[PDB]
Amino acid sequence: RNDRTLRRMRKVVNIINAMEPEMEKLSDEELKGKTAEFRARLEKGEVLENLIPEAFAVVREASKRVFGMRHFDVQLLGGMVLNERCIAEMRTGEGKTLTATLPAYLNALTGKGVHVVTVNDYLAQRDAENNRPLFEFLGLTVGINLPGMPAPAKREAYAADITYGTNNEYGFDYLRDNMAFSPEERVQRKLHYALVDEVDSILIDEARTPLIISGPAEDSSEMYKRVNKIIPHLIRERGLVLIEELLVKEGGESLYSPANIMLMHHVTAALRAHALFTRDVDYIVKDGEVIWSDGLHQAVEAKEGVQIQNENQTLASITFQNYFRLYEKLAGMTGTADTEAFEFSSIYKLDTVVVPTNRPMIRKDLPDLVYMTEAEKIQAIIEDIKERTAKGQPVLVGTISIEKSELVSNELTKAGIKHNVLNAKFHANEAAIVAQAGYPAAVTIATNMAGRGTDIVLGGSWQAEVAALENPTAEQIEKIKADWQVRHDAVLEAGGLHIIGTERHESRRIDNQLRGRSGRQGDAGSSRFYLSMEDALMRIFASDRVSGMMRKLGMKPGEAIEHPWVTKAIANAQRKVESRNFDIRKQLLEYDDVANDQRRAIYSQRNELLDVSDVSETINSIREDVFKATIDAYIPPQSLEEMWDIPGLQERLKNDFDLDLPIAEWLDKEPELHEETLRERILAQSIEVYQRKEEVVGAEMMRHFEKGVMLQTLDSLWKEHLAAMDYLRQGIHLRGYAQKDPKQEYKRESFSMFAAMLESLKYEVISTLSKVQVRMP
Repeated sequence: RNDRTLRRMRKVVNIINAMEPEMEKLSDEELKGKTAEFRARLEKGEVLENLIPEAFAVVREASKRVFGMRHFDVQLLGGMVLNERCIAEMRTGEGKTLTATLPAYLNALTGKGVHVVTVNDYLAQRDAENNRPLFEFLGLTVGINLPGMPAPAKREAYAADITYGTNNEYGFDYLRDNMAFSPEERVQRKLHYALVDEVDSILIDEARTPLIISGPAEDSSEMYKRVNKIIPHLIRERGLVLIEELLVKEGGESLYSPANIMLMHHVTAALRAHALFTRDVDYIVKDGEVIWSDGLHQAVEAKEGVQIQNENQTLASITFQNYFRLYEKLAGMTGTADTEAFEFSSIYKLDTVVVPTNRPMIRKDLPDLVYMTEAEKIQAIIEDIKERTAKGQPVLVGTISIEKSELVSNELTKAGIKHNVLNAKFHANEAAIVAQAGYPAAVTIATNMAGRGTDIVLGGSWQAEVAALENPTAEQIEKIKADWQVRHDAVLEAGGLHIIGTERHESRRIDNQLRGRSGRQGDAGSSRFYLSMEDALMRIFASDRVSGMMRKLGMKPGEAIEHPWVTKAIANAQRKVESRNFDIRKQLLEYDDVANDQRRAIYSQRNELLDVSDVSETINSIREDVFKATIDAYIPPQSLEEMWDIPGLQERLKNDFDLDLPIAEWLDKEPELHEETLRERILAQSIEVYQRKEEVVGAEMMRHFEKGVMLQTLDSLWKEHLAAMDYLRQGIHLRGYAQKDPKQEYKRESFSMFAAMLESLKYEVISTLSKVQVRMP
């Protein structure tokens, strides 16, 4: 890791820089042609990574001509990092935007597409539109993906060499591609390269945010009707023994758990709407309706024979994490937050890299200061502000709440320090203050600072000064720049922006984001964090004496020392809280792996179906398994004749497979028969009746109706399964309790239920193709 991979990349950077004159000599057309040359070399078997130096140099030259921007060495380093499965930490102002142009080019060369993942659509459109001329200069096409975009335009967007889009719409496009009924319906290609704009939020904070496609269901009016057909048998354990037995329908064992809940909230409702809601008494039936709660309304409609009011359910679901783990290559960017490299490597095998700034980082991060009380802390803070503003140095003070901002505001005013508070209610004022936030001695209080935030220009923004002018002359802009130079230089001499944190937050990342506001692009700066024994943060030592021992080092109302071990102790606490968080996270991700693997498995199988034209083989093969398994249920393999249930098999075949065979007559006529030949008879009859229907309809039509039925049934059982899993998982605050562990039983019932779903899949597919009505000559 380390400078170990950084010096490797610096070596390459030297090669790229060394390449510059070469690239300066080439024509526009020769630069354009480079892409084709690289692609020809890749086709002829060159390793992409070997092209990094040249390709980057080409891109940089292209940017020099097109944008008039020459990527810095560190941008090249970042681009090289982003070629790996790595997270690139790039300080604010280091031009994450421009840097990202490099690995997009490089990973487009293989001709398999690039997905640039933005935080929102505006940036996707902006970056796409702004970068379009660069990549066309180098003979590549750029796509933009938006929610609500027509499928052909989405297809166009994904078929372009480099695509820009948001995280969400990519995920929804995946779900929709995995709801397609033909491969031409797909919008995406094979998921090749994903570059994610803010991985802190997107891959960590939003890791578990579900992306969901919902719809009106379909499988209403079913389960309900069959559950309804069972209850009127019942009279005022038995009843329960009788109920479970009476499912020559859904489900050895055993409604009651863990899965067969569905059935429970389905039954207690059959039942519950029979003696519990009296017919024309508690409600009325008018105009095909019942005129409720928990499946109970739908049951009444099943009982009274009404149209059941089928209603939204989840059709498709995925977390960001589980979607992005599908890409062949994955990379991302963030602000100097990170702190979680090992987490990214654990969860994603993403190594993270701190990319050095173009100019040196010269912010002085001073040691944390600790006081007995809030009041003394505040006093020291006031004193610090007073000293630095006395030097002409501007200050940004960060607080943890509006009340604290007010508190410090009042105190500063009490001390005669002019300042402005940034109030979330007043956006115009915020922008107006931030314009002057870096003016000599300016003092600004911010509450729970957002993230990255508007650059605060040291000495003020002269650019806002001209944007202010009514009718800007030439010599006004000289007075302005000259004055600005002096202010900027004076502020730089006074030490740049000072950052004051009045508390530390429970999460240090917030502190790092506050602190990140100073020292940008090599500007001078400093930071200081202050703490007290009555800070919220000083609660996490869950012990009054313990925290109360620090009071014996004394502090002396303003005669403090600084103990560099305190800062380490504090950082250690916060990294232990973070470790605690990660332990919890890993546990939750262990639960997520079940559904993730289930989805992955089912979608792999679904796409196997989708990718093939002709499902004959699969049909025949699962036909064998289904009928074999089905006969086995009435004729146990290698058992005696007295165990056979022929009426059961004749009813089951007629009812579920529309196949009326004289098996009783077969057995009683030839004592020659034997199982295998009976199984072959049934098979042969089903086959010939089916091939007859094919001869009625045609081959092509059979292949395509087969596919459709496979997919429809797959989808329907999947959506049902998602819901069963949903109820199962949410049910786990009453199922796993007294002594025995929850989880583990969960994975068992998940696997059991998923297995059940695949065999039911086979059964229902074959049943459907066997029951489909054709007018037989």
